[PDB]
Amino acid sequence: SAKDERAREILRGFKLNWMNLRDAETGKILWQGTEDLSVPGVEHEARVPKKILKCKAVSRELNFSSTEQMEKFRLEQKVYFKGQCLEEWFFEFGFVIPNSTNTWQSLIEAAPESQMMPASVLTGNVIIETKFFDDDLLVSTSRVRLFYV
Ligand code: NI
Repeated sequence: SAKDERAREILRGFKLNWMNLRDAETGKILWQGTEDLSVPGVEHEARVPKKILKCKAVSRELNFSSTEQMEKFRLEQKVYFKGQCLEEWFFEFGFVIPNSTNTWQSLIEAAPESQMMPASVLTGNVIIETKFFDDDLLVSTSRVRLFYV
């Protein structure tokens, strides 16, 4: 076999079960998703309350299942607005026990420049690109268009 086939094994056995965003200031739920937004090769949509834009810090929980072991599960997220990369995020989970279900908690501190951009301009015009890696092995690329309601 090969690295390309190993990545497909991990991808085949991977699932995002649920995700939520909390206002880190209060711990109150902003947003809750149950769609597997890790599914690649298509565009997804997420409808998020516009109040998220005025949060200095959001607490994300991603709950995921992996049939395959991963040595160093990490994410690279790029926020695109009108073709322009506004923000770059790097998150690391680390070691994933095979046949495990895990909650990955991340504090996400938005650029202050992003906090004052109007919801009416961002809505429908923002793509989050997520690259799922095992160390340097790219497992999948997923795309979610954001609406701020
Ligand atoms: Ni081989």
